[PDB]
Amino acid sequence: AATSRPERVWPDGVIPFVIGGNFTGSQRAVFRQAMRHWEKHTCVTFLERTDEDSYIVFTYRPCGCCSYVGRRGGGPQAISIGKNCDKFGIVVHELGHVVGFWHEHTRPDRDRHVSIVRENIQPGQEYNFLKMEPQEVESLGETYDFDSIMHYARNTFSRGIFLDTIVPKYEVNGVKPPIGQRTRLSKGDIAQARKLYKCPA
Ligand SMILES: COc1ccc(S(=O)(=O)N(Cc2ccc3c(c2)OCO3)[C@H](Cc2cccs2)C(=O)NO)cc1
Ligand SMILES: [Zn+2]
Ligand SMILES: [Zn+2]
Repeated sequence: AATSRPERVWPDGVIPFVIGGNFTGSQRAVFRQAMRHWEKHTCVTFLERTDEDSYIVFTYRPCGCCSYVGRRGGGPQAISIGKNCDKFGIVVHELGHVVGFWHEHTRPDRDRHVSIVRENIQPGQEYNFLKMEPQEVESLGETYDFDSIMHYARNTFSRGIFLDTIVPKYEVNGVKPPIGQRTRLSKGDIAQARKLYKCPA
């Protein structure tokens, strides 16, 4: 679900950042690990902010919606970390939003790939599952990525742990593909990010 908006691509892949106070050294290490992970697989770079108008601010706040997707023009944007959403994989995901990705399951073509089980969604949270409008996403010729760091789990925003809100429609290597990994950038995330930022081969 890569943004179609050219203004939302960070020029030259350069993303200035500020780490807010109140973070422990341990937490700051995770932020650096997450940023270096992006840097090591793509041409995106993170720079300590000096006088740039647009930059990201690691902010210590309760977990939940919402992040700005891509570069916000004319002011900073928060990347929010809380007690229960501070691990490497979650920060990598949030940096996915920063660079310009919406949630994978909201791709305009997602109905070919997953079913949404509406009756299992937490009332009021259905907006989490609405497709991006077709003009808001340019997938850059890349197929739907079940392994994406940006993909929800099977039971995200569900009425219960054992009730699925998202069910892949078909088998890959004999089984329905697992979704919602928060280990690392997928092969798909990297290929697509490289296209989005026009990274040198
Ligand atoms: C429409 O935009 C948003 C943006 C952010 C959020 S969120 O609540 O902050 N959250 C949803 C989430 C929780 C658990 C998950 C999941 C997605 O996938 C695997 O398991 C995550 C961050 C969090 C992790 C744990 C608690 S909150 C997210 O998508 N951030 O971008 C919700 C909606
Ligand atoms: Zn997210
Ligand atoms: Zn993708």
